[PDB]
Amino acid sequence: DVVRVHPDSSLAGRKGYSTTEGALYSYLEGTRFHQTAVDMAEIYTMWPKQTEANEQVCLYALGESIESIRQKCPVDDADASSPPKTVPCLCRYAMTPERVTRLRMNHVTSIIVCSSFPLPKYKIEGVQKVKCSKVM
Amino acid sequence: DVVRVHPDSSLAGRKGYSTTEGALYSYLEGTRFHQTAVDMAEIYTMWPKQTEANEQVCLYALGESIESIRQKCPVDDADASSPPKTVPCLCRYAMTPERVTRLRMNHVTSIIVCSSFPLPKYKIEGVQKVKCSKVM
Amino acid sequence: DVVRVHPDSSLAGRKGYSTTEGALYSYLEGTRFHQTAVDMAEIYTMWPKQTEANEQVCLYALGESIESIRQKCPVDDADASSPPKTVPCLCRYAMTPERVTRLRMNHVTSIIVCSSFPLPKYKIEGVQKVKCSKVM
Amino acid sequence: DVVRVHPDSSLAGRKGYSTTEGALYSYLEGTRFHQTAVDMAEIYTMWPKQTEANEQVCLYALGESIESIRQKCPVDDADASSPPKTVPCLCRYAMTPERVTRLRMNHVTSIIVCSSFPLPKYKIEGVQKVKCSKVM
Amino acid sequence: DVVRVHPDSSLAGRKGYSTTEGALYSYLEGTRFHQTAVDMAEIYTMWPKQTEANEQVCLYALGESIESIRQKCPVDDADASSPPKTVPCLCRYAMTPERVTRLRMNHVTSIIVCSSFPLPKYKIEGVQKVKCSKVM
Amino acid sequence: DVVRVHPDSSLAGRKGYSTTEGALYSYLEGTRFHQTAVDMAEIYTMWPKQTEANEQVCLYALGESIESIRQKCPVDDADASSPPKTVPCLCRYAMTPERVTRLRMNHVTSIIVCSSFPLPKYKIEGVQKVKCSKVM
Ligand SMILES: [Zn+2]
Ligand SMILES: [Zn+2]
Ligand SMILES: [Zn+2]
Ligand SMILES: [Zn+2]
Ligand SMILES: [Zn+2]
Ligand SMILES: [Zn+2]
Repeated sequence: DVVRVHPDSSLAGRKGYSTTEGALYSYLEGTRFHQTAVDMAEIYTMWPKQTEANEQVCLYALGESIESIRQKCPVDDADASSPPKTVPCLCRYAMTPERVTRLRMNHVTSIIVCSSFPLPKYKIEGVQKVKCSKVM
Repeated sequence: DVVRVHPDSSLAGRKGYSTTEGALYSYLEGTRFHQTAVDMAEIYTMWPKQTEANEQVCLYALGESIESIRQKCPVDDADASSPPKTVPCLCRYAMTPERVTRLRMNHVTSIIVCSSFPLPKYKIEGVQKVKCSKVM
Repeated sequence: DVVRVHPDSSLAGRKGYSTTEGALYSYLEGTRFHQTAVDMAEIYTMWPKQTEANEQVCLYALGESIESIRQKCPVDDADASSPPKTVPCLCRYAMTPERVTRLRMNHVTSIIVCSSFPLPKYKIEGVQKVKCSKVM
Repeated sequence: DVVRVHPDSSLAGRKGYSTTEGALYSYLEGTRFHQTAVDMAEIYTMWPKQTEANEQVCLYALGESIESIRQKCPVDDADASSPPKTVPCLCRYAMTPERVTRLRMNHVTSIIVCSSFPLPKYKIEGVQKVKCSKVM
Repeated sequence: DVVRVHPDSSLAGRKGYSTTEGALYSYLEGTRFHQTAVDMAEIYTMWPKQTEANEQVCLYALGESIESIRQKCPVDDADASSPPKTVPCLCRYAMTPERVTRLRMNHVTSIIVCSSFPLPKYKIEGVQKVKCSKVM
Repeated sequence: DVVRVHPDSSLAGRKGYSTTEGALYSYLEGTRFHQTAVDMAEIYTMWPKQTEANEQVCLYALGESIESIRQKCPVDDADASSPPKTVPCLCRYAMTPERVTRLRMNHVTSIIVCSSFPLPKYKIEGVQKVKCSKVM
C-alpha cells in the first residue's frame, strides 16, 4: 500500500509514496523522518487532547529534546502510539513529521503554524499562528 | 493560483502575481514582505476592530517593534491570523504589506494614509489622513 | 508439517517454512533462532500473564541474559514451555524469535514494539510502543 | 562565431571580436568583463522590466556590490540569465559590460547614461541622462 | 564502440572517444573522471527528479563529500545507477563528469551552470545560472 | 565440451575455454578460480533467493571468509551446489568466479556491481551499483 505524502514532501514521486492517494497515517518507515514520526506519535499519546499535544509537538520542532517531553507528561501511563498524520493539511506549514525533521535540522528559533494544527489560545514562544490556506 | 497585487507593487509583472486578477489576501510567501505581512496579520487578530488595528499597523509602519505591539494587546488570547489584504485600495497610499515594509526600511517619521484605511477619529502622531483617490 | 513464518522472515521460501500457511507455534528446530525461541518459551512460563512476560521478553531482546530472567521469577516452579508464536503479528515489529535473535545479535539499545505485543502500561527503558499496522 | 563589440571597445580588432558584425549578446568569456557581464545578466533576471533593471545596473556601475543587488530583489526566484547586450547602442555612453567594468575600476561617483538605456523617470543619484547620439 | 565526449574534453582526439559521434552516456571507464561519473550517477538515482539531483551534483562540484550526499537522501532505497550524460550540452559550462572532476580538483568556491542543467528556482550558494549558448 | 568464459577472462584463448560458445555454468576445474567458484556455488545454495545470495557473494568478494558466510545461513540444510554462471553478463563488472578471485586477491575495500547482478534494494557497504552496459 502506498503512503500519501504532502505535495511539498521530498518523498513525493518516490516508490511507496504518493500525493493524490495513499495512507494518511504512517510512521514513515524507511526514512529518517521515521524517528521524528514515532516521537511525534508518542507525544500524541502523552497528551490525549490535541491542543496541548500540538503545543508539545511545536516545542519539539523548536529543538527541545523528546526526553524532556516525556518528563513533562503529568502521568506515567504509556499506551501504544498511533501513526501521525502524513498530510495534516495541504499548505506549506503542514506539521508533518518531515517538516518537523527539517525544522529540527535547521535549528529554527521560530516556526509558523497554520490553523489546521490546533494550538492553545495563549501565546507560545517561537510559534506564529496563521490561517491554513487549504485543508485536507 | 495567482496573487493579486497593487499596480504600484514591485511584484507586478512577476510569476505568481498579477494586477487585474488574483487572490486579494495573502501572506506573500516567497517575498520579504511576507514577514511584515504575517506581523500585520497578527496585529489584525490582536485588535478585532479594524480602527485600532489599523492604528497599530500605522504605528508598526512608523518603526515601532512588533514585540511592543504584542505587549500593548489588552488580552493574551492568540487566535490564528488571517492573511492581510494585498490590495486594500488602488491609490498610492495603500497600506499593503509591501508599502509597510518599504516605510519601515526607509524609517520614515511620518506617513500619509488614505481613507480606505480606517483610523481612530483622534490624532495619531506621524500619520496624515487623506481621501482615497480610488478604491477597490 | 510446514511451519508458518513471518513474511519478512529469513526462513521464508525455504523447505519446511511458509508465509501463507503452516504451524503458528514452533521452537524453530534446525535454526539458530531455536535457542532464542526456547528461551522465550521459558519466559512465557515464568510469567503466566502475557503483560510482564512480554516485558521480560523485551528485556531479553535488549541483551539481558536469560539467567537473570530466571533469577527474576518470583517462584521456582518450572513447567513445560509451550512453543512461542512464530507469527504474533504481520507488521515489521513482530516479536518473533527470529526478530529477537536479530536484535540480540545487533546489541540494540532500543527497540520498537507494536501493539500486538501487549506490554505493561508503565514505561520500559529502551522500548517504544507503536500501533500494529496489521495483525494476525 | 565572432562576438560583435562596441567601436570604442578595447576588444575591437582582436581575435573573436568585431565591430561591424558578430553576436550582439555575450557573457564575454575569456575577458575580465565576463564577470561584470554575468553580474549584469543576473540583474536583468532579478528585475524583469528593463527600467528598474537598468536602474540596478546603473547602481552597480556606481560601485554598489552585487550582493546588495541580490538582496534588493523582491522575490527569491532565480532563473537562468540571458547574455547582456554587447552593443546596446553605438554612442560613447553605451552601458556595455566593458564600460561598467571600467566605471567600477575607476570608482566613479557619477555616470552619464544615454537614452538607449531606459531608466526610471525619477532622479537617480549619480546618473545623468543624455540623448543617445546614435543607436543600434 | 566509441564514447562521445565534449569538444572541450581532454578525452577529445583519443582512442575510444570522439566529439562528433559515440555513446552519449558513459561511466568513463579507464579515466579518473570515472569515479566522479559513478558518483554523479549515484546522485541521479538518489534524487529521481532532475532538479534536486542537479542541485546535489552542483553541491558535489563545490567540494561537498559524496558521503554527505548519501546522507541527505530521504530514503535508503538503492537502485542501479544509469551512466551520466557525457555531453549534457555543447557549451563551456557543460556539467560533464570531467568538468565536475576539474572543479573538485580546483576546489572552486563558485561555479557557473548553464540552462541545460536544470536547477531549483531558488538560489543555490556558489552557483550562478546562465543561458546555455548551444545545446545538444 | 568447451566452457564459455567472459571476453575479459584470463582463460580466454585457452584450451577448454571459449568466448563465443561453451558451457555457461562451471566450477572451473583446473584453475584457481575453481575454489572461489565452488564457494560461490555453496553461497547460492545457502540463500535460495538470488538477491541475498548475491549480497553474500558481494561480501565474499570484499574479503569476508566463507566460514562466516556458512555461519550466517539461517538453517543447517546443505544441498548440492549447482555450478555458478561463468558469464553472468558481458560487461567489465561481471561477477564471475574469476573476478571474485581477483578482487579477493587485491583485497579491495569497494567493488562496482552491474545491474545484471541483482542486489538488495538497501545499501551494502563497499558495493556501488551501476547499470550493466551489455547483458547475456
Ligand atoms: Zn495548513
Ligand atoms: Zn486608498
Ligand atoms: Zn504488530
Ligand atoms: Zn547610446
Ligand atoms: Zn550548456
Ligand atoms: Zn553486467
